[PDB]
Amino acid sequence: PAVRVADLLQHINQMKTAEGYGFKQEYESFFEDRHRVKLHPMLGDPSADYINANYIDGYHRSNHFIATQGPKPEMVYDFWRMVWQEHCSSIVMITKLVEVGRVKCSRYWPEDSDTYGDIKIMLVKTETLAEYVVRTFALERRGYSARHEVRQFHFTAWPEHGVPYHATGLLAFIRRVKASTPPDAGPIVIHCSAGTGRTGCYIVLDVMLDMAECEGVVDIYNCVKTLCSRRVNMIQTEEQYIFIHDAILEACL
Ligand SMILES: [Cl-]
Ligand SMILES: [Cl-]
Repeated sequence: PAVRVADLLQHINQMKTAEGYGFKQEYESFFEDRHRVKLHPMLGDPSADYINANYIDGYHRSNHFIATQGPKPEMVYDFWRMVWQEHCSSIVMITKLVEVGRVKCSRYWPEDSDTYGDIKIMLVKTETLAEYVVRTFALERRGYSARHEVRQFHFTAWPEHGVPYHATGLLAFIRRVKASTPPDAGPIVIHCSAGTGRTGCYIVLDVMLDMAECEGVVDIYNCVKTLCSRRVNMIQTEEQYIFIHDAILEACL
């Protein structure tokens, strides 16, 4: 059952009583391909695999996100080919390339320009802020007459160990991506690193922010439950589950 925005602080405090039992029980309850993004296969190896990406519904439209991993080098062409096919104009990346000295994602975009398969990609602008970067790319594809423009919103401030201490920076980032992504747009391609749960947190916040604005209620439990069925994009810790509540609370002031 959904929680009225007016009752959300009460709800959170009740879920925190008895040493946080309510959050623990609800998070653990989540634990015990139709929505795959289709790409036409290309002349190559008949045995070649295809990029794994899944559609996720948003509050206002179906297939609002494509959730995927940061592409391995052998999947970088299929990644940009999917961006092209889907007319994606916003990518969300929620990891540094390197965190605590460990490679979390390989750079899949040019510093200047490069060609991947039949797609030429040029970096046309970088906007660097304290907690995120906006990179603007132009794509050209052999046989096609016009550029396709893509913005990558790269959040750099997520702690390696846990959730952000305050939600304020992430909420500003989400607000920026929403304001930059037309209703005209294709799906938002979103990735982090394998098994961090950050993509799932972002998606739930994106959807619940819209639901709070439009209905004055939030239904985080059923949103996350739906997210289990759709992908390996699953909230990885009880702390993340609580943080989703703390972040929506802040956005509702
Ligand atoms: Cl294609
Ligand atoms: Cl980085």
